[PDB]
Amino acid sequence: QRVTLTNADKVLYPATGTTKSDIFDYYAGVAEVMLGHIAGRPATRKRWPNGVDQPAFFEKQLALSAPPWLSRATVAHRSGTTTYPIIDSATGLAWIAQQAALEVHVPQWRFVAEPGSGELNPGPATRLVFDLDPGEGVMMAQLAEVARAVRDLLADIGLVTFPVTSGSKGLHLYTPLDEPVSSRGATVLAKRVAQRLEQAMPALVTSTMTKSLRAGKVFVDWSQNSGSKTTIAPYSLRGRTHPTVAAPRTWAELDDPALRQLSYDEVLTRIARDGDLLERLDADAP
Amino acid sequence: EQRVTLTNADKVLYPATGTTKSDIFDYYAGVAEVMLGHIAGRPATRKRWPNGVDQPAFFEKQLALSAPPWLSRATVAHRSGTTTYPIIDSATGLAWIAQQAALEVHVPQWRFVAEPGSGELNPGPATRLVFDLDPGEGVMMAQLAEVARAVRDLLADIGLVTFPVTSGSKGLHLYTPLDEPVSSRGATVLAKRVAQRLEQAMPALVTSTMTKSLRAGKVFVDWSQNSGSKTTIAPYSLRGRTHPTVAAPRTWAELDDPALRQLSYDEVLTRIARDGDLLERLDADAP
DNA sequence: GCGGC
DNA sequence: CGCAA
Ligand SMILES: O=c1ccn([C@@H]2O[C@H](COP(=O)(O)OP(=O)(O)OP(=O)(O)O)[C@@H](O)[C@H]2O)c(=O)[nH]1
Ligand SMILES: O=c1ccn([C@@H]2O[C@H](COP(=O)(O)OP(=O)(O)OP(=O)(O)O)[C@@H](O)[C@H]2O)c(=O)[nH]1
Ligand SMILES: [Mn+2]
Ligand SMILES: [Mn+2]
Ligand SMILES: [Mn+2]
Ligand SMILES: [Mn+2]
Repeated sequence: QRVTLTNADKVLYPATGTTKSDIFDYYAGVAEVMLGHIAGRPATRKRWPNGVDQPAFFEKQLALSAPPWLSRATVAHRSGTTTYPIIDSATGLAWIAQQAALEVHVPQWRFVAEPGSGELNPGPATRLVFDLDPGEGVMMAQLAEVARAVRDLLADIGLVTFPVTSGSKGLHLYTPLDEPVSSRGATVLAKRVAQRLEQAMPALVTSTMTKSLRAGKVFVDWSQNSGSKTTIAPYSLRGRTHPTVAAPRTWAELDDPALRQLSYDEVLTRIARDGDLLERLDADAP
Repeated sequence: EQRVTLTNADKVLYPATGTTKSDIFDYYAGVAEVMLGHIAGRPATRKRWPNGVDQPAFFEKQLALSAPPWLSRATVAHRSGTTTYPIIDSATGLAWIAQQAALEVHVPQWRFVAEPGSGELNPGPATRLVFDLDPGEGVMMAQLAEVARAVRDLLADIGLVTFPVTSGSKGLHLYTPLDEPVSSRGATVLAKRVAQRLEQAMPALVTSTMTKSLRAGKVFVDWSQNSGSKTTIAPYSLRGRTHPTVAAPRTWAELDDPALRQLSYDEVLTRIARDGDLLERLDADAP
């Protein structure tokens, strides 16, 4: 399981001058905290081999040139069959870094070993994700107002909620399901939460997806629980002009009106101090 | 009903001549009927220039996961690892080669064969010898031909026919069909001996020995191209040089020309019309 | 040139 | 970024 880094000093984030070597070291540092939330899960990559300025691509299928030691499982979808890599070692993330795969994306479900035979099919969703996407001119004080409303709705079913800023524009809320439930079921539940909130605070929340997002409201993206969709993984970098991170936050932080996204270097600092704030999210692991 | 969509039609791949992807596509469409027989049943190695002859290139042997399911494919087992190659055997296969910016197509001297009992394909014997003539420092294309002629006779003196093909590069290729096919090992044995009998017959102009440098004033007869693991630029293939030259089959009379030169895709097209396939007898069979 | 349902 | 030996 050697991974040779190449183009160490190649700048991928021109704005901040972030070389592949930083990124390699970043993913080396976040490894212990990150791995648990992507283990057992099919890794979708979004790659910027030529920096965040040159075009990028999504990649699901594991290339034929990908190192044999990587874990892999197949998903069967209407037309075609996709074999994804499963990242579950620090070396796996090393590969991800070398690959210039800034972003790692996962669904909310894990592969499970077939009782009799052995090899893996997609299993039930282990967690819900609430994908909060702010509208035009949507105040931060209010984005959290909503996140808190979601938390209080879920705790009224004995479910805990963890906020993670996306590294992008909005906010993600994860909820562990002690007893896993199929993605359709996950979708059903998320959808009911969204709709119950939309009703409880009409002026700030919408459950309905719109081709151009709605001004002044927060859109609760419940269909992110569809077993066929992925959400940016916790502790992943983003391919934005600045190397921000999908970063877990404490609830206390959400009370900050001047709340903002975090950079890879800052997250690193926090981990040292904090540990994995999402520790109880995926307390079982491949 | 295998389709190939051309993308980036007007994208110039040879800046010097302004030859766009669409020219190349059309070329391969045009050379298809004559080219296909010499590469059918053979593992296609591609050398690709997706950004013109000025941007870097790569060899590709393995058939990518992303390539169209309708391509033919067989597998070769080697040292460590296994390689599934594409087999080009229809104009559409060539279409794919063009869309792929795979200027060059390289093949070995052998074909896959259907397994007598089971069906699927393992490497078979070599169907033809190839003599790869590599001229040295200050070697006049004239004397390069005398050597080519000397090879023809040594071979005719065993009832074997010889077809010349200019590589589209610097030197010259000779193919000989083997009526009865023979393992590449044996093909190498045969070629090595022709080369050596030649080296002796004309000491001043030929060498059989591979030098790291290329020896001035002499023509090196590359016999080891008959090795089963090696490939030679396929006849009718484009080259990825500053100019869009081609591995062109030439008639013997042409080799007598001292001002004998390489040919461009356009010329090969006008030749093929008037000529048919000069190599028609080289591979009389296969898809 | 291609890499996502 | 990787694509042959
Ligand atoms: O075009 C898309 C859009 C979305 N997605 C998947 O859906 C997830 C959520 O899609 P979002 O559009 O909400 O983006 P985001 O949450 O990552 O960041 P912000 O909205 O805060 O700006 C993304 O993280 C990605 O995994 C795609 O794969 N492709
Ligand atoms: O580095 C190499 C060299 C050669 N080869 C393969 O073996 C053959 C060796 O052939 P040559 O190296 O002699 O080049 P050529 O005959 O194509 O062109 P000239 O000599 O006329 O300039 C080539 O046609 C190619 O298929 C490689 O695959 N890689
Ligand atoms: Mn979002
Ligand atoms: Mn969304
Ligand atoms: Mn040569
Ligand atoms: Mn040679």
